[PDB]
Amino acid sequence: QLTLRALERGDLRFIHNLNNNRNIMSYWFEEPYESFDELEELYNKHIHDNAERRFVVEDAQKNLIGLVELIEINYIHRSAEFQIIIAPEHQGKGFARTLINRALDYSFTILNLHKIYLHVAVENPKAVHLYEECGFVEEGHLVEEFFINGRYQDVKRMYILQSKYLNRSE
Amino acid sequence: NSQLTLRALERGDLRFIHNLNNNRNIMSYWFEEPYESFDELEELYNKHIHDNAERRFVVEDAQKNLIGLVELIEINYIHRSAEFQIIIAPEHQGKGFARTLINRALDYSFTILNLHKIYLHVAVENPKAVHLYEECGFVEEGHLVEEFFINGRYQDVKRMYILQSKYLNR
Amino acid sequence: SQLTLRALERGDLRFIHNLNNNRNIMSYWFEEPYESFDELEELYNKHIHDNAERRFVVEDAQKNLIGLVELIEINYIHRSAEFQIIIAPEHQGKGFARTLINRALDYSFTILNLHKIYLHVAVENPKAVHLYEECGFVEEGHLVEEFFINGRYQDVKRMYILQSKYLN
Amino acid sequence: QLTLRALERGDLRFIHNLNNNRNIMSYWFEEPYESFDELEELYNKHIHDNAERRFVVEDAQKNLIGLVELIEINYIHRSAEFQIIIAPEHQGKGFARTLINRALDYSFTILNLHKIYLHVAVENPKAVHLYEECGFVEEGHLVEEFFINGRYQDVKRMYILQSKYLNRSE
Amino acid sequence: NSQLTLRALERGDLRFIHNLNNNRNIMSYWFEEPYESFDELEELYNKHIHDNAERRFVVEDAQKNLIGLVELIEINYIHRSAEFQIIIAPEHQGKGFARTLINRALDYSFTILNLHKIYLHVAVENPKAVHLYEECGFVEEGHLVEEFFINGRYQDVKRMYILQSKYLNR
Amino acid sequence: SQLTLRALERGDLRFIHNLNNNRNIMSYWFEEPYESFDELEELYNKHIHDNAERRFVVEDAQKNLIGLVELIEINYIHRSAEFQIIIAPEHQGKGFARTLINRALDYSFTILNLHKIYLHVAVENPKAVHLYEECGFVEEGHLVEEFFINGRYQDVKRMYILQSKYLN
Amino acid sequence: SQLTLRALERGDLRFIHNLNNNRNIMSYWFEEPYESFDELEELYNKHIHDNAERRFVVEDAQKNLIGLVELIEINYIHRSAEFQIIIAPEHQGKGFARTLINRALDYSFTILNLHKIYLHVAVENPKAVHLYEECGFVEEGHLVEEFFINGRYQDVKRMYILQSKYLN
Amino acid sequence: QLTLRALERGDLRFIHNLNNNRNIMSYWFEEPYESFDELEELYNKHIHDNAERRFVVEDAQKNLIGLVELIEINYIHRSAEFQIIIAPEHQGKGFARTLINRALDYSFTILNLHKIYLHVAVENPKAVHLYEECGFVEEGHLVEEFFINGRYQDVKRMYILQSKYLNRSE
Amino acid sequence: NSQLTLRALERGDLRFIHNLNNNRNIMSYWFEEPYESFDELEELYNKHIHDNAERRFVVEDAQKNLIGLVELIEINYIHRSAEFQIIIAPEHQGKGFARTLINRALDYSFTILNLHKIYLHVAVENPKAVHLYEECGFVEEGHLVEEFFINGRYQDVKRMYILQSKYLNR
Amino acid sequence: NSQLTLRALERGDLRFIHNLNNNRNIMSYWFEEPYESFDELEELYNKHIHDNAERRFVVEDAQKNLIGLVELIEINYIHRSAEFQIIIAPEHQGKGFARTLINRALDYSFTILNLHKIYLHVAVENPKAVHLYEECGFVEEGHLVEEFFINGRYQDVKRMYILQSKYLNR
Amino acid sequence: QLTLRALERGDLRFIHNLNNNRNIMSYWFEEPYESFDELEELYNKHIHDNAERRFVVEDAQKNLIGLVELIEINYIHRSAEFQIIIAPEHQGKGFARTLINRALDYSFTILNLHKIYLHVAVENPKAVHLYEECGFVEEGHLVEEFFINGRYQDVKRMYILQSKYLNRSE
Amino acid sequence: SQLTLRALERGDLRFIHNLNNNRNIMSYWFEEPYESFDELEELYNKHIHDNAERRFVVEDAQKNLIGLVELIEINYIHRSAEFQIIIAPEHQGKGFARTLINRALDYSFTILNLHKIYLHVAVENPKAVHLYEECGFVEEGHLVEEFFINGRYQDVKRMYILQSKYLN
Repeated sequence: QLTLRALERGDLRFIHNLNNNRNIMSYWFEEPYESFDELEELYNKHIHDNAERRFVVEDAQKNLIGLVELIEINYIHRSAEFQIIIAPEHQGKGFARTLINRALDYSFTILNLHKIYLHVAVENPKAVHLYEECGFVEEGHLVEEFFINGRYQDVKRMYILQSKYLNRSE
Repeated sequence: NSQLTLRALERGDLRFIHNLNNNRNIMSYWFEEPYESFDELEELYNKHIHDNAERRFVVEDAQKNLIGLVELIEINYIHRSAEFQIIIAPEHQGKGFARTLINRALDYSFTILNLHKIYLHVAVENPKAVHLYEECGFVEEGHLVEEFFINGRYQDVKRMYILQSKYLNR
Repeated sequence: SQLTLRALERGDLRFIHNLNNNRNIMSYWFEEPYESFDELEELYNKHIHDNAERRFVVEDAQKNLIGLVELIEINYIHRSAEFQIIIAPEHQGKGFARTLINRALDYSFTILNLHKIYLHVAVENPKAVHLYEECGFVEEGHLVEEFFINGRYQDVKRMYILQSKYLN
Repeated sequence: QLTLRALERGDLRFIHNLNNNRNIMSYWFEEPYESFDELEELYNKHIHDNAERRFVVEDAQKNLIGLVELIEINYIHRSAEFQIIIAPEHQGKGFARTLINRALDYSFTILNLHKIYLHVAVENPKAVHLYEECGFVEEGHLVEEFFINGRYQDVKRMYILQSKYLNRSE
Repeated sequence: NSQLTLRALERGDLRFIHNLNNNRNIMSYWFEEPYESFDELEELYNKHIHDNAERRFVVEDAQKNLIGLVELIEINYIHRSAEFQIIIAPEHQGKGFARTLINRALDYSFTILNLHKIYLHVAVENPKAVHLYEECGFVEEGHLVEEFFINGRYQDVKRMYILQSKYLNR
Repeated sequence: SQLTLRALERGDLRFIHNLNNNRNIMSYWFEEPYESFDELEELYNKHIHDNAERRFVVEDAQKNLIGLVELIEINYIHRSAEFQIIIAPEHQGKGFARTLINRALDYSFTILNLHKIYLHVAVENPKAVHLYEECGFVEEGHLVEEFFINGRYQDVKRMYILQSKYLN
Repeated sequence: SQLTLRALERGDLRFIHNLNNNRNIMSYWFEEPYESFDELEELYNKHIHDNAERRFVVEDAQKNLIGLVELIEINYIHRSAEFQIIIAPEHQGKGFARTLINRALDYSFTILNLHKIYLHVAVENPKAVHLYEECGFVEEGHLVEEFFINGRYQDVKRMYILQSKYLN
Repeated sequence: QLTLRALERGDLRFIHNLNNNRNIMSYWFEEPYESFDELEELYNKHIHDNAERRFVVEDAQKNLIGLVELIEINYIHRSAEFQIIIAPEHQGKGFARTLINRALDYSFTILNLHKIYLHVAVENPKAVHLYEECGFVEEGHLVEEFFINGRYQDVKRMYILQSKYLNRSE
Repeated sequence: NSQLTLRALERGDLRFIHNLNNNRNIMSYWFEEPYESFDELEELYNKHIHDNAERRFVVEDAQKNLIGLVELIEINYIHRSAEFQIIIAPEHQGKGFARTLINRALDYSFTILNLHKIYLHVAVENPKAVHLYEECGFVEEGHLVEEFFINGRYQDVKRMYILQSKYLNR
Repeated sequence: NSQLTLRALERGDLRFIHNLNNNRNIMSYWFEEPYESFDELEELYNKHIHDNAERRFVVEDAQKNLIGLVELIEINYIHRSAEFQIIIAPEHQGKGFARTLINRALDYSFTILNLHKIYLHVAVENPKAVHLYEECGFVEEGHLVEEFFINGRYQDVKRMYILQSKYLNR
Repeated sequence: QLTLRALERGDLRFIHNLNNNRNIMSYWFEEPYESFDELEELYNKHIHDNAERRFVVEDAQKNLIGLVELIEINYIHRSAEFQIIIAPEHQGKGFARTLINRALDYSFTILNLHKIYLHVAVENPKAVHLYEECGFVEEGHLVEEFFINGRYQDVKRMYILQSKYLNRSE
Repeated sequence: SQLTLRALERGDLRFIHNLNNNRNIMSYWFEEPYESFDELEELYNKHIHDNAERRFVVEDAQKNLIGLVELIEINYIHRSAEFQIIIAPEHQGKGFARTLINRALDYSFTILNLHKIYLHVAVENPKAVHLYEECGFVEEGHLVEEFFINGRYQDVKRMYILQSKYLN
């Protein structure tokens, strides 16, 4: 029912709505302020940037569900950072797992990447637990890495390798 | 009330800004000349899209009525300071929104941008405003003599400041 | 009262264009009465950010465009500017000139903080001269054969008023 | 009833029609071929060119009657070339004289020019005669100056001075 | 018939040209590849707006139906020569317009542009066309061997010419 | 017959976009199935005048977009080009592939005057290989672990046909 | 005689720069005495083709740079221009001013075909005023508190001469 | 013996030396890091910027002594910020006073400014005292305004008016 | 003599041109203002590098001494006409080079550019020059009244012409 | 020793950087590919002149010998963090400069830029370096698994950090 | 002893000398006028133009002997125009034949062209004869194709095919 | 040992130019031997930041330029690149080819982390083919009439080696 597709210009109002939402951006450690012009101009600037892939998640009705991105793609080290957002209106519906899996499938069976990592707030243990269930393993506990909502917070860095993903049921 | 919200300034809000920027009574509070063509306004908006040294906000109520403006300018990333300025449109002055909005600006400055100090300038001839700022935590650090030419004469302004530690400590 | 001075905007350019191509009106400003809309618009674009001028349009209560007021050659050091005004032909004789000259001086002296405002007026327009004298302007020059207008060289008066005089 | 006004972008379809008419352009010794793009691009290029003035002739109904141009305006020598066209549909109505006079009035009472000259085909003696009646005097008979409709033709160069025009009835 | 007219190519005629330019049967007469996107067509039209070395015409009948094309290219202003090429759209071939249109091109070339020589190339394998050109005054000056690759093989073309003096002398 | 090959146009880009983001279809061309419309359009603009390629779309009698045919890496000296084709999923199995491969060869050999046309096809797609052999192509290479596709390196056949063979 | 007026050139800009940063000299032109060489040079580049001005340098017999003469705000319709001159401090008092003012008028009236030349001179410089009167200029204005100079507003005379008067 | 002159391109190596000196830049609350390219490119960018005047101080030998700048020149309010530096090699020679006076003379008798202000570290009381002796008066004590050498410091804002300066001995 | 040669103007010849262009006595013969900075000269040279409507020549003797200039301007490729203008430097006037150089210009115009008509303008007040042009084949076709303002008054000029057929026929 | 100094990278230092950047043994410490043409180096230097997110330093001794490099990168002005990286040229390794230089970088970061956190990455296979960083105050916060491909295999790195409060507190 | 090599920027003074020589350019039907700037600017413009190859001929001493060009290279028709020049100082030394052969060898064994053609003045029968001896055959006699030295002249078009060249001694 | 591979620099372009215009040398790369220095330099400028290639020059102990090694068409997903090499004519036969091919593979496999390196070699150059086989390359294609060289179409071998094989 859910599909990942490349981000398009017609999706920018949806992204704009998410990029200005303080609750949502706190999951990405980003400042929740971005005019449509800043957004669109940065989109235009990165059209041909091969170090990133930005996806939009749609359901059968073509409703915009969320965002999935692979960024800082390095083609010597074969690594990238994965990040995801599910719009407020669609959270708690169980979609996260399916989407994490789609992103790993893209990273490992299409982009031929070796390693995917992410960052998650230590204070968000249920997100940590979900990522662990999806195969990610903690490789770091970054101390006071990000200033979020009035104080410095710690985050976990978690990763998964291509060989582990491609072969786990073998 | 608490159904007031701060959000990033957008191009669709420029007619509202143009109307405030050409109002002699409103612009005197910012020590600015009340003349700005829409083209100057807009071209300056375009120029500063990616300028990280400022954050411009519009204030709306629950019905999406534009209430006023809030700006954090001269943001300095070594000294961690910025100047705060605010305008409440004529039709909304005196309703009790000022303190809420000052508090939202401080919240943004101190819990999101992680700044150390916020300062403002206010006419000595507006002692009710000086008073309100004091009750909101600001303290006079300067009485600038004949700093600005406004409505036919040189006027004095108070410079007032509040620190992050004071704001977050209660 | 209900006459208002406001910044010139792009939507007012058709009205400016009509005045700029009117020979009778441009004669008061010593200017050639020919200007395509493209020339007008392109110059307007060129000067959006030019701090040396302020162009205003005058509107009444019904938003009808009344005329035009401009402060040009604004000088940063000497604190002087030239003033010029046009009242659309249909709105003349209604006594608006005096109110508008006064608004321009108020803007110059209470907002831009200028020291001196001067203007040029044809010697052959003694009613305008008399009107400027009533508003506080004084002759400081009689410029001989300064401009070629309708076939001959003509004289103009230069007149001025200072901030100290106006603010009292 | 007739008026001269500056040429405008909205008049270009009318001009285009004249610039592609072989009968009409033969009076200006011009090739009757010009795409709308060439026309418009040259118009854009000369917007600020002070060496020319191009006028359109309208009647009370705002119908486009003809064209009048002053070109090669030289501000040391104080001279310019005058040329005129009356659309086919409006020829023989007696308008030519009034328009020649308006052009001289513009040249001599507005632009302060000293001399206006023109060129007319020797084989167009009725045009020569009209110009003479309007005060122009022959100062040259240019031999095989222009190739027109299959052969080289001679043209008269005719002129009038500012002093003669301004003072003739004095 | 004589109600056919030649006029400058305009942007609004480009869909008609695109249709001829992508027709294998039509483009073989000009020894050109029958592939041209509308964007290539149009961008090349834009590039050559001010190119004085060519004149492109469209042919219309009294009802404004587009009949074909006539081009004078490689116009050389020292040697006074140009190449003539023509296309009559499929639906209008065989109606007797060809001779009229050839004559109009020659008229333009010789009575307006004042050229000395017009030449063309025509497939040796189209002897009826060679014949028609001869009756219109053209004379063979070359038989170019395996000059063009067309429909799978190298073909020969005749080069034919006519001079201004011959055309204007009767 | 009523299938036609014609130059790719701007109005056909939504159809190309749909194929370019389809994983199943791009797998046949060894290409990543991700391309925003802006990237597609901007590249199209970039290559308008690039003589080294010819991109065609295939249409039926009703103007329905059938697929895509491309001749790329056209070389000026060696007179070679790579051929590639896609038939939209709904139009496959209708036997159009053979007609279209033939149109592409006709264009390459009777119009562009090329000497050699080659293509790449997955070794794991022996029906496509068989189809190319029937149209006159012959294997000249078996490229080992040439492309990473759906999680592993795969082999492809390189196949070619010459102008002399086709024109007889 | 052996004083010559010629077009300002790039190689003369160091000499102009020295005058432009001299407070005593720029006081005669009512101008701020601060101008980096880059500002000077960039403005010079900007105005290469500006027909509204003519800038000349004055040289003696030995090619020594004597001063500067300029005709500015040249108007196409009214046939007027403002004249201004500077004589380097070491070359003043040698009686060159009169010869040079005359060369400037000759250029204005016998070459540019202008109708009127005007200038501004400080009221507090009555020797310059007297010198201009001797060369045919006449006062047409006494401009009140026109320029801020060395700490206070000062008055200047506007003076003019016409082509008809000079050519007789 | 000392002279103020406009900053020139040939003075930039001297300025570069000062802009990278930690002791010197601490007096201006600036970060002591600036490549020659950043310096020169910013110089090029501000050549025509009328909101500043930058002077170099030379002695009779044309040795580079120091820097004096008037910045943030506002032409409605008629104010500017004054700042000065004396190269390490020339400090304690008594030059400061003469230069402060030259800068005020420029500001008040040439630029026609109404007010000149400055900032000085509270922890630099001997500089404060010098400025007071030269006529400046404290109008502010800015609390933790600048992060300097490991901590936030307070600075005095001090000013002098045109009327006081022009008339003091009258 | 016949060891004089005409060649294309080059950048290395610009100091020589600048010297003629700033000479009042030399420029009066071309009815041009004698003021041109080297930068205007050179930038105009740069602008017209590819301008096919003119041909500028310098004249040298056997020792490479620069003798003067010859220009063919306003070259029109339909009408086949151009204006000829010449300058012989002061030190070389009166030596008998003028006729040779006029003849070389005509040769270039008629045997190389294939023009039909060459014309020039010459001051009525220089009858010796008018005479020389007549002996070189030119014939008066116009006496332009008060055409140019030169040295304080409006002057008349003769317009003279010669045709290709006349020049090549002997 | 303490006669080592840190200063901004300049264009004249680029040959020195090019030599380090093309050294396989040196670049392995930064997990970077050891290939960079001088033109790539320089054009990237030009591009980042005004990039406030980095500070690049060269290290010199008293005689002006270039010792190595120190960089503070990914400077984030909300989170107050940056990555520290260092290179000591081959000829100077093992002399005891490393600790001094680490201390200078920390001093710059914490007493000038006012940052909150400095982190680095170091090869797990270089335990002597890990040890030295620990003695300089850094603490491991991550052990990144197969993070970088270096010399034929995927290697692990430690991520280590130090906070401003810890550094300034003694 | 002779070699063909690509034209280089250092060869342009040699080419300039030839392009301004009337005797030499008459062999190419070109106007003998070209400033160094026009030459160099056109060279810069065509650096990447694949439709031409321009060669310079050098001997063992690296003396510049002549020019050989292949132009209008068409890659569908596989044809090009060949043209050659031997400097005056090196004519009549027998080099022409060797160079014609080198050019054919390049065209047929390197560029893989099908046909090479040229143009030669009918009035230059010894050049015609040389080309015939080198294998070229007349395919056209173009009537009054070029205006050269005062009149229209005829030229031969001559060609040779790849198959004939590659196989003649087989 | 003392042969070294390093990034191509601007100062090495005269040496590249000499090889690029040598017919005998460019024949090994199937390239037209004509390239002005301006074309070479302008392309070099164009590709400064192109991540899809790495061009190296080979130097000996005395800094003498030995030859050239290039890795081109580097692909980000498939982890493949084409390898090509030239040894200056005076330095051939000294046995340097083997050492250099090995350096290129080391760079490709231990630094760029590529999976596959392939090359093309003329079938009519069996000594080069034998040399590549000795260095671990294996034929995966015999491309028929792929390139037009010295007057006729010629065949080339495509050969490859994988990272797993080289790293063992």
